[PDB]
Amino acid sequence: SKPTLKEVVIVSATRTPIGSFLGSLSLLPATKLGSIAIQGAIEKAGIPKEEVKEAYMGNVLQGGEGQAPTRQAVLGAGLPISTPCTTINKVCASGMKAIMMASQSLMCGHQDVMVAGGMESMSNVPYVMNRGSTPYGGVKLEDLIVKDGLTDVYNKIHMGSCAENTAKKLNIARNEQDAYAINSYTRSKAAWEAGKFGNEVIPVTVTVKGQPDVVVKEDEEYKRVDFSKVPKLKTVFQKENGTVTAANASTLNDGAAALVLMTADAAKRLNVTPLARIVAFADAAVEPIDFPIAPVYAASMVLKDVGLKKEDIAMWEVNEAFSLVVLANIKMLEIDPQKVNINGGAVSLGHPIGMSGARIVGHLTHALKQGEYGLASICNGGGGASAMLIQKL
Amino acid sequence: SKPTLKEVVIVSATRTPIGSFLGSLSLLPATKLGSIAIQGAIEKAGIPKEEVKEAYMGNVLQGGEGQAPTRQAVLGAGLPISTPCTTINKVCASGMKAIMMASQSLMCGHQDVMVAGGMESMSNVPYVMNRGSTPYGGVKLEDLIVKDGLTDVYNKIHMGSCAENTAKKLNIARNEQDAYAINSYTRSKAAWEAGKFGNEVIPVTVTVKGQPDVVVKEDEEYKRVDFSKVPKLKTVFQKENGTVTAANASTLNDGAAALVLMTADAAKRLNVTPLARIVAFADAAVEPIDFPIAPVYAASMVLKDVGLKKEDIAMWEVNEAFSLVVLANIKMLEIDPQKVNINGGAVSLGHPIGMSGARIVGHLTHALKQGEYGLASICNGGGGASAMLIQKL
Amino acid sequence: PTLKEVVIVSATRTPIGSFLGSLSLLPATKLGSIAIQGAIEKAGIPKEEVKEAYMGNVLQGGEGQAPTRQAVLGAGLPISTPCTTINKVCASGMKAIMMASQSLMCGHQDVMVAGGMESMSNVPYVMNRGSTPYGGVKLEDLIVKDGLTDVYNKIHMGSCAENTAKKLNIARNEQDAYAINSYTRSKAAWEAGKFGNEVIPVTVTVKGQPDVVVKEDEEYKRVDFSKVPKLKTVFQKENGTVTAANASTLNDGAAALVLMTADAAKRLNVTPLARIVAFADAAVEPIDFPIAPVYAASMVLKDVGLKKEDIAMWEVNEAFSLVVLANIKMLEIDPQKVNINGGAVSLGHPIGMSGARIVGHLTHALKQGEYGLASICNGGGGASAMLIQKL
Amino acid sequence: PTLKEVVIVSATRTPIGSFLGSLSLLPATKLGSIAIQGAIEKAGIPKEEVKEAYMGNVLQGGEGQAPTRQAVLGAGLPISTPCTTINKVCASGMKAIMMASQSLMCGHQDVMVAGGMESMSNVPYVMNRGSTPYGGVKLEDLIVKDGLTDVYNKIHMGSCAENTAKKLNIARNEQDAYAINSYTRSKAAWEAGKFGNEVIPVTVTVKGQPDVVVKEDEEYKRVDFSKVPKLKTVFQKENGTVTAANASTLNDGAAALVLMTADAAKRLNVTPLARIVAFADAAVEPIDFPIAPVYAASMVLKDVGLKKEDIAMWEVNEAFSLVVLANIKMLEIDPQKVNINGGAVSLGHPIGMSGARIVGHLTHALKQGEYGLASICNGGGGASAMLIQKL
Ligand SMILES: CC(C)(COP(=O)(O)OP(=O)(O)OC[C@H]1O[C@@H](n2cnc3c(N)ncnc32)[C@H](O)[C@@H]1OP(=O)(O)O)[C@@H](O)C(=O)NCCC(=O)NCCS
Ligand SMILES: CC(C)(COP(=O)(O)OP(=O)(O)OC[C@H]1O[C@@H](n2cnc3c(N)ncnc32)[C@H](O)[C@@H]1OP(=O)(O)O)[C@@H](O)C(=O)NCCC(=O)NCCS
Ligand SMILES: CC(C)(COP(=O)(O)OP(=O)(O)OC[C@H]1O[C@@H](n2cnc3c(N)ncnc32)[C@H](O)[C@@H]1OP(=O)(O)O)[C@@H](O)C(=O)NCCC(=O)NCCS
Ligand SMILES: CC(C)(COP(=O)(O)OP(=O)(O)OC[C@H]1O[C@@H](n2cnc3c(N)ncnc32)[C@H](O)[C@@H]1OP(=O)(O)O)[C@@H](O)C(=O)NCCC(=O)NCCS
Ligand SMILES: [Cl-]
Ligand SMILES: [Cl-]
Ligand SMILES: [Cl-]
Ligand SMILES: [Cl-]
Ligand SMILES: [K+]
Ligand SMILES: [K+]
Ligand SMILES: [K+]
Ligand SMILES: [K+]
Repeated sequence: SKPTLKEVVIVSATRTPIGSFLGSLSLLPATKLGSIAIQGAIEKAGIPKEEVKEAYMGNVLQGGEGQAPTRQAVLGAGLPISTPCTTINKVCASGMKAIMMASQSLMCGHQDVMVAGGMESMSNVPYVMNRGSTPYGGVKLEDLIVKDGLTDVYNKIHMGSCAENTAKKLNIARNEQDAYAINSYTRSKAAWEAGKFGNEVIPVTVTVKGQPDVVVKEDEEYKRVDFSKVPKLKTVFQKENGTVTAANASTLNDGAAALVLMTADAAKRLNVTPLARIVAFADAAVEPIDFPIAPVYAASMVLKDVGLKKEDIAMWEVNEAFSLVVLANIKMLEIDPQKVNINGGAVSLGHPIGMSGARIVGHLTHALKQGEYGLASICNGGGGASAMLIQKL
Repeated sequence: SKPTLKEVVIVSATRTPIGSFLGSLSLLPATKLGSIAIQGAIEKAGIPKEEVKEAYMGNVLQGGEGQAPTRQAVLGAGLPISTPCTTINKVCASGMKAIMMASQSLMCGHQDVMVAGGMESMSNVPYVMNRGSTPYGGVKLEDLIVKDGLTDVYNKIHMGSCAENTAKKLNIARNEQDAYAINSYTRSKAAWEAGKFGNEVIPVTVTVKGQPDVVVKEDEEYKRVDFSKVPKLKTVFQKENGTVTAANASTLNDGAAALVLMTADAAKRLNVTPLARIVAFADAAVEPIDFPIAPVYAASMVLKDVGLKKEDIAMWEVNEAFSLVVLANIKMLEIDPQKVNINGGAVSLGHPIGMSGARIVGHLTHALKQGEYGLASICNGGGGASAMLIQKL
Repeated sequence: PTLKEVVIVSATRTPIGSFLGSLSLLPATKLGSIAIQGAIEKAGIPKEEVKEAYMGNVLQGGEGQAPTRQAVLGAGLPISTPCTTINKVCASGMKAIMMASQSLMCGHQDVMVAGGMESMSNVPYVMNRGSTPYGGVKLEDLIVKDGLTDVYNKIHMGSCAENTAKKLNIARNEQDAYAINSYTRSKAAWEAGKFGNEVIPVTVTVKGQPDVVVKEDEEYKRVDFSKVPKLKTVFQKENGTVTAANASTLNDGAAALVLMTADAAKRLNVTPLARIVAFADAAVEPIDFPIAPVYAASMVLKDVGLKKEDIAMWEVNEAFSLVVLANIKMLEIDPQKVNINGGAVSLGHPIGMSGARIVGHLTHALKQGEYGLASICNGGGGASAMLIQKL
Repeated sequence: PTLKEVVIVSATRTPIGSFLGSLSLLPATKLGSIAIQGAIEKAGIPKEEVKEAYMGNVLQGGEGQAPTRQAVLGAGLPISTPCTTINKVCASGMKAIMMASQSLMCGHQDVMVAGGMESMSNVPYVMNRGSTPYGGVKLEDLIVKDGLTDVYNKIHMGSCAENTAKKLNIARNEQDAYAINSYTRSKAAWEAGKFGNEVIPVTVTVKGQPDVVVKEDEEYKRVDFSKVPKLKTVFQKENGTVTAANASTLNDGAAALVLMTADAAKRLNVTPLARIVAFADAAVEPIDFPIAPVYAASMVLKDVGLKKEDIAMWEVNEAFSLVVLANIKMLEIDPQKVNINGGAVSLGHPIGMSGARIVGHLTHALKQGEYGLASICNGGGGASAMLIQKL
């Protein structure tokens, strides 16, 4: 009737700090950030590097990164030349989809240990020029962040304008979004001060010929705020009756996250103690413009599949693509906002698009208390979302 | 214990013709070719579009294609907005890896029907300019085909130069390579004129305003050859004792392929006759320069895994990245040349890189006789290969 | 010293090539070399006699260092020859001749070459120095940016023409009739062999290809009279007058004159073609450049006490059909004496070359004793004019 | 008519800014307007008296149509003022003065402005028109392609300087000593207030930021004498001599002079600063440009019948320290009379401007009755020189 599958466990979840656009980590390619997160995750797992059998990494903006970004990140982390690698693109959901797909390989018994995560260096995303002849009168070379990353293909508008569309329908006003945003910055600061990212974040040292070293040991974005200015900001994506601003939207960022995943049997063989069990996951899709609400349906799928209720979830991570998205999800699901993005999120910590889906699973892994269920969901351009249920061990 | 998995069958396999670089299909983006193949596959399968639950497309050079290439391809094929999509990058192995990952989802019982394949428009791959301050003395605009597609990161040389290195190691000379190349063109012409791609390839109508419609109904590349010229050509990747020429290497091309995959149970439910069973698959990786021999190890893994012998394979599809690669594989596996790439391959038909791993699997599906085993393998930049074993139903 | 008299000893040019057309493979400086060599040959003097060279050239971006020096050295003139490149927009080729004449008048040199050169086919695009702006980078076309856009008004030259069409009531049908007349006159002149002494052929050499000899202007054949009244108004969509047919085109070409003092011409026993009588620049409100040649022409006439009736042949550069009509309207001159063998609307307009071409054409076409007046407008509101008398 | 006497009535310049430095937000034409307006104000004449303007400007790409016209109209001069932009590479700013003097000598104008302008900070990159080559392309830097690369040898100006250093045995240490000397002289002259009638300040305004007043040259402070002997030889790896310290730098600036006939100065009740006595251009093999100024200077001296000893001060443009040393050696002049208040190695070298700056500096620094001689080399193998006498 129903397939009998291997049990999948998370043994470590590690990330770089998230750097701001053109900021602290901007000199480092996405693949280098990948290598740093992958090397960190293997160290934290306490396993040999040779034990990693295969690697999948989310990475949305691959233009100009060179051949096989995941291979670059893996070989860059000192893993064996024998390690197969695949780079995954589900827009903002990439980092999560990588984990899901790796989980599926493990469930099939096709590998026993894998690394999965995401990486993005938005600072280093290039501009493009069409192949062919230059038209008389000039041409604008397009920005790949905008063209590939942030523009809905079908509506020919920015992700922000799609968010405005949801704001309208669900009556989610500027003040509520601004309040959510301030709250995210508040929670991010609290968490960092309380040392809530001790085992999760590893520092990166930026070495430049001549000048002194810079050690980046925390997320850069959450300190770039002025609470007084927040309600004074102009709406960036919609002038007429807008709600979304630079403050209450996610930002553009650099970072990478990696998880060591293995079967239950593998963890025993290697004598390592798992952090959490990956229970179920799902993808959902809606009209491209309606992506902010796709996480609702994805989350519900996962709950229905396992036969749990929203109340059974101790901790939710709903990616803060826009403050609007989180509020849209809180509204439709009817869940306790005190249980949502408790230690901050993409609005204040930043959103390296290919890594965020991995980061939020990594964070549940650490923050959950033994036995608790954690649910992470993440929307994506095109009308998609991914969700994942884990249980702490 | 080994998991108990669902059985996966191929119900249809369809592709566009392969267009030459800046040739017959150069006006169509990769995603549009994707839509044509996906629509083709579904119609050929004789199922409602709504039965397709999820889609994975291989696509190596995603820059400038717009957000979520697979979503574009899927929605462009008129599939429901409810259909989740993911774009896969394992370089030249992408089209096969997409099928593999879709198979793992089916095996897990996570979906019952999926579309998997590959797409590439090398004609439309753009040039790139780095973000940042313009360096004194000049700004480089790099060709993404060269930078992301064809250049080994680690050795900093063309794929063709890596091939030369294997030609050296295994003493595969210019004459043998040229002979293989002529053989490939010969087989392609024969197969095309015999009507052998009658159920595999669907024609493409190119429409230009004011111009007469062009119907591309067959592969463009195989007619672009002069056998007398073959031995005369210069070895374009190496000065001292070269072997690889434009004639005996694959070309740059445009095309897409798509397969409808389902569980044995779903095929029964939908009352469709499955074409083949997907038995096993594997990824192998070696030293980046040695990618030409990676398919040897991947095929060997698959054979060892299923407990089959090389002699048990009725038809081999070893992707013709370079004539060199096929010869190296024949050499190491000690297989019958007459059973390899029987109706031509990438040297004569062209190599839209994200598509080819899907095409060759689709070709075995149509070409195998009832009960026969077919093995498809494909190398990728970085030092990898994927391989798949199917059995005709 | 007293001021020296200046004579034109030779005047030569390449054919004019269409945009991305027959001469598009040759850089402007190479066209310049061809013209300069040809003029020296026609003058019948040793190259060593040429003391200094000035060339008009408007769009110098990407041509490499010192375009006039490249033209001169490329024509095999002595390394001792000083060179200067001149930019008065479309007036450049005439202003080079004027400034050369002044040097000769001062006794500072006795023999010079002056002319102009342009390869609009090879003018590049530009990217600004600095940081790439988020959201995209603009690559501007230097033809449009440096060549054809008025700085002050932020409009195309073609829109300045429309402005004059309004103020002087010069209609679309009138501009179209002028353009058709220009194409007619160019074809008639070419058929009659009127350019046999003025134009020298250019051989275009490509590796692995057979040589192509370009012996005549390309542009004047690119016309369909039936289509002329049907064309869209490209610079002003609504109630416009200027079109692709009735405007000058973008083109490649070079022209060069050998100039000497009367004393040097005698010393070298060459037969001068014409004497330079007077020249002048005028400038007006930037948008009103179409009428600047009227003032420039008036200045030269007044300078030497001649009346408009004393001019046998007028060359009023055909930047637009509108410009010539405006000049005829304001000066009230006989249209049958204006641009008699065609002009820039039909022959094309390599912008730095045209002001030299039209002086050179008068030098060949005028009959002994006749006066010719050449005038040419330029972006920014300028014009230059020159009066010569055929010897 | 006989040749008219030419006088310099004012000479003014912006400070020179470093590459991407204090004046980098201003286009060349705006620096031009500032210098022109300053020169006219200092002259004390109605601006309407200025009849025509020539400005040197080497790297014109992307500056928009008719750079000199933009500078002149931006300075508030009348729309009736004709304008021409001059390109003789680094000699441009001097050649503009020479050409304007020739017009005045002919009596073709009685008052002109002449000078030079350059914003190397704003010089763009270029992409060729046409289809993009498979495998990509490098967009060239116009400073490098048009400004600093010799066409014929396909090497940097700096490598041409190396050739002369080798031929004349002018060593690394001698070049460094000259460069330190220039920096020392520049600082001392700035500290003594020697530029108070020459340089006018520039206020740089950014909406949202406070005003920055640029009141002195930026470059001469960017030096560390202890480092000078440690620098790499950036144009030549083996046996090199030229470095960043002992070569001129890339810079932004403009200079403008008001020139009149002696009659016009009398008419307008103006007391001129200096008389323009003579000028000349010389040219040699392109690679040998460093020595062209020797020949240009010798021409002027021989023309007027002066000997080197009759010259009170020499301004030999400091394109490289090597150039000045080659000139001092070949001419056998007293080094204490050469570039007395610094030069391009330490003040910087906005290439279209420097030839005018050095003439303006002599006009201010010479004492009554003294002769000053300015000379300047240019890419392609040229030089210009000019002799003035202080009144
Ligand atoms: C919104 C976006 C375009 C940034 O806008 P921006 O205008 O270039 O951002 P800026 O840094 O110029 O900020 C604009 C203003 O907001 C202010 N601001 C920004 N963040 C702030 C904060 N946290 N608190 C207070 N003020 C803030 C700035 O000070 C600035 O004020 P100013 O106009 O007086 O100078 C970009 O971050 C974006 O597109 N984000 C969404 C990313 C996305 O869509 N991801 C995928 C999800 S589907
Ligand atoms: C080989 C490659 C660099 C193109 O080289 P190219 O020299 O620009 O190819 P061209 O079309 O200019 O062909 C060169 C010559 O070969 C000839 N030629 C090419 N294919 C031929 C054939 N099949 N039969 C006869 N002659 C042929 C052409 O006529 C041409 O001759 P010419 O010099 O008289 O014009 C490019 O196609 C490539 O990189 N291929 C490999 C792709 C790859 O690496 N894929 C991934 C695998 S890991
Ligand atoms: C006018 C200009 C913008 C060209 O415009 P364009 O629309 O790209 O010109 P095209 O070549 O595409 O011609 C457009 C149409 O006119 C037609 N056409 C052009 N010249 C024609 C002629 N002489 N007779 C008949 N038809 C003609 C073309 O066939 C084309 O027809 P189509 O739309 O059915 O295909 C350009 O030549 C220009 O800027 N000229 C002015 C140059 C200038 O200002 N110089 C300085 C003077 S101050
Ligand atoms: C020389 C040139 C290429 C600049 O070279 P650069 O290497 O990019 O110059 P930089 O500013 O990076 O200086 C390099 C080094 O020299 C040092 N330096 C430069 N000028 C110095 C000075 N005056 N004193 C001490 N040190 C100095 C810098 O500190 C730097 O040292 P670092 O490597 O420890 O940081 C450029 O200025 C040039 O082309 N000049 C010639 C212009 C020209 O040819 N004009 C026309 C004449 S015909
Ligand atoms: Cl999706
Ligand atoms: Cl791999
Ligand atoms: Cl010169
Ligand atoms: Cl003017
Ligand atoms: K924010
Ligand atoms: K081939
Ligand atoms: K025309
Ligand atoms: K210096």
